Amino acid sequence: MGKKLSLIDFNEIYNEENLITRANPIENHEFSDDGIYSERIFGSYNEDDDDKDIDTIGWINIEPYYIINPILFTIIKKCIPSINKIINYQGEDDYIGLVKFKDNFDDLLEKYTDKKKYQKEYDFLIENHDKIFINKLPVFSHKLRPATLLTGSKGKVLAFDEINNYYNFVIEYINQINEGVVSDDSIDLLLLPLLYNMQFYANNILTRIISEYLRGKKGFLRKNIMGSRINFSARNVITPLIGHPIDEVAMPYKTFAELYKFQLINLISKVKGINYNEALKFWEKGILGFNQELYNYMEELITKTKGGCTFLLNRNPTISIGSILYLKIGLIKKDYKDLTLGISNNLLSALSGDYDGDVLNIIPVFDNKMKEHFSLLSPQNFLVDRNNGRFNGDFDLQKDQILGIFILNN
Amino acid sequence: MGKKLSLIDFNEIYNEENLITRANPIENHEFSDDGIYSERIFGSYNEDDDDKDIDTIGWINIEPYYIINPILFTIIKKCIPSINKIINYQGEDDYIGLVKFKDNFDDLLEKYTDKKKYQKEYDFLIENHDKIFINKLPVFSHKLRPATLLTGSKGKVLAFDEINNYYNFVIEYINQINEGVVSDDSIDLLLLPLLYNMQFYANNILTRIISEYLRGKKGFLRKNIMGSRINFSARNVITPLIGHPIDEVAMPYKTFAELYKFQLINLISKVKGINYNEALKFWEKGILGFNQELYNYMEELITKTKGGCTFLLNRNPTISIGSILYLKIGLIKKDYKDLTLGISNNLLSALSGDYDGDVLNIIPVFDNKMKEHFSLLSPQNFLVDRNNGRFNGDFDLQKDQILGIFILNN
Repeated sequence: MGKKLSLIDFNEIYNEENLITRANPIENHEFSDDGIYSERIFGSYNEDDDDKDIDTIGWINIEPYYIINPILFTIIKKCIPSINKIINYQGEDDYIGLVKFKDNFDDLLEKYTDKKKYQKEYDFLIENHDKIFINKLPVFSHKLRPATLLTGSKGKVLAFDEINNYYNFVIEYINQINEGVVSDDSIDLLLLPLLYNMQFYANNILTRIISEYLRGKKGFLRKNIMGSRINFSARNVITPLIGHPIDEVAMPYKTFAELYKFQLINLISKVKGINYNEALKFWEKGILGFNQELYNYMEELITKTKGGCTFLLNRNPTISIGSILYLKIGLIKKDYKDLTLGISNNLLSALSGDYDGDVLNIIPVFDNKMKEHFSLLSPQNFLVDRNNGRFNGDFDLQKDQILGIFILNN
Repeated sequence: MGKKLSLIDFNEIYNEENLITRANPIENHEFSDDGIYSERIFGSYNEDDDDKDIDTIGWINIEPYYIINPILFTIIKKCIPSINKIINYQGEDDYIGLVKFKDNFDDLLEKYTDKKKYQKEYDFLIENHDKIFINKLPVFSHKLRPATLLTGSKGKVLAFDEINNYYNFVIEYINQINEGVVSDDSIDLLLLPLLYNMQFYANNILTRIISEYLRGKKGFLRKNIMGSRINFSARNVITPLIGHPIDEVAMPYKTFAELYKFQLINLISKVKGINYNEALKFWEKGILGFNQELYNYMEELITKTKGGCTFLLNRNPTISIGSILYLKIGLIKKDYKDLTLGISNNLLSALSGDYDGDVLNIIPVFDNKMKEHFSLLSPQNFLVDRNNGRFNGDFDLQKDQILGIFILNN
């Protein structure tokens, strides 16, 4: 909640064009162009025609009246504990009201504060005095806050989150206040409570957005920091491979098909002169069982692609150099049942994994530029131990390999 | 907030006759008979036809769905921390739903308990199983929640308590769920959001009742304990009176007129055979300045009244026996400017007051029964010291009087 960050002066950024001064949720059986769910300023389902993003932000005007800034409310509350009582209208001045509070705020801040307890807050109030009172409160895009239509016994009804209720309530309260000319002549003293409710609703709007961050905005973003879910990824068991170079590997039929699907569909469309959807039908048929034709397209990709077909192999935990390795797909297996990645025994020591049923993550790299940059993680570059500069025994001959050379030479 | 008192089963008290199912306060330009602001069920103070006191309470039916008891929510929350999460849909049973929570409450309560901390709360929940779930919500009389009449340009202004805005909102949510009989086709239950917000709204309504108790409801009762504001009361400065008995005192013209205003008008109406409104006009003229005629009626009243014309004189602090004394109105002063009570010097010592310009409180007693009962506080009854049974020196001769008797005898 409480964060130290730059504040924004709403009045400068406020745009009169996207101003919601109409509180009506619907107008004459239609979504109001001036309503909260406005296609003109916020956008609609046809968002490509609109060219208006989620960033589109609506505005509401409280002029000629000012409210306490919702973000700055808590610090004022700590400085002035009686803020909740004082704002309501029912020392020298007590419980004067919101409009009266504005006129005497500077004196009141000195009047009811403990300097030692809240000096930093008081200094902040002096620093950002101009931003204490707000004339316009922003409303975020209706695309973020959906209103799903439902059928009702009396009539079709729109279900929507409470945030929309908070916004429309605020606009409803303000709309009547500005209209009255001869009503207001002496009513102005009981008009103040109406403004008070608006301030509380805006505070809940601020609190709800804080909860919105918890509900898959900040939680999802920090979950992404916890674990970014990458497409074009795979998990596979490792099996020993013999007779092929160390960097090259053998990949199962199913593994290659999914990761290089779009590359595979490109070739089938070009070779057979078919639509992309029709090419997908060929790929779907191949997924079910081994067919030589799709294997031929897969074999051509590994054979003829520039830089080869390469990927990154990581064994978690990724705590050591060589945990993630840049490798090449030498062969594609012709057994549908075989679902094990074939790796050289020399790679195993660097990865620190075992052929005990452990699974390694496969992340293919496509761009030739990206392929080159990740080639610094290749096994060939890791033949040199980085601390010593000597050859790394991790990539040296292992148990079975050493014995054969020993019998040969010794 | 830490209060223990008997709970109420709303179904037992539920009355279909006093049922508020209409959220619209006004119907066809008149107060709705079924509305929240209903003259039909609550009444109108002006017309005698209402015959209904504030004790009248309206009723609402929430069936076929139940809400958590508003008073017991905090007690349930301490036992079950997930109550807030569970009721809404977004541990193992996190966010199951209100209806699912209602069915599985016994399982959830056993699941979420503190063995040492919340054993007392758990036992209370066992005691009040029947009162946990609420099917009927009470609505208090519209007479208590005033609507101040004001003119508005858009429309005539309807004034409402902060709670009153919530009341019309609460009724709307349930109204829609019941209208549909077969409409939902079991495909999508959106009733939970409507019920969910309602629980908080009723809870805030309950908190408002706590604030309403703070707003001069129970506090005014405490104001009576702190100081009951007694009408038919007076305050006057004390000046010595000589030549009259200890029990008798001299009362100013204005003091007697106001205190005995209703007694005096009865005599004036009878003697002149005039209406009480016309008799009041004469009383107003006499109060403005001294007139012999009103003094004569007052003089007759003090002479001929049954039990005499008597009052209670208290000097605060009323911490001693004799601080409040039952006294008699012997004479009425004929000087309008003279506003000093004439008391015997012997009374002063018991009262503990002095003739220094301090004021003593006058509480007149009217009923003959009360006069006898309060006569136990008379000076003659207190001539006997209750501690010893001896004569009370407070009522004896004082400094100036002792000197004369001493010169006489010694």
